[PDB]
Amino acid sequence: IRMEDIKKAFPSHSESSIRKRLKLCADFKRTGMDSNWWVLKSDFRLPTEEEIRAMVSPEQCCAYYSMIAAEQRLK
DNA sequence: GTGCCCACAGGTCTACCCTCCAATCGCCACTGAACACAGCTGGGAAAATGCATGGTTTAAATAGCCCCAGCTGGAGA
Repeated sequence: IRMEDIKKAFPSHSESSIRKRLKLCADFKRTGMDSNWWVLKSDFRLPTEEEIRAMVSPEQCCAYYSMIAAEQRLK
């Protein structure tokens, strides 16, 4: 993957925060091939679709959106 | 060898838990009040005792009256 795809999706995320999830599972290849890409580690098993669905629920996303909208209105 | 990133450590702030203090309620102990029972006093009722005007016998000074009772004369056998 590329880092600025994630920086386009989450632009409020700073340094450490946005790349602490790239710290694990990914490694910054910059030499020869795959240069300036974050390749997936060969020992890392990418989680299946049901595990990724079990990570975050849509209702948690709605609760987070309610929190940040109320944060804006109060601010 | 200078900008810039990630990781680890430290500090601060928030949350939860435990401890202490205060307040309230309940129970027990003591005090006060009320009710009930007993005793003493006072009043009323009943019973018992102390009554009073009649009588009484003792004459006698009288006198009318009245039953009876002798009793003696008269009559009959």
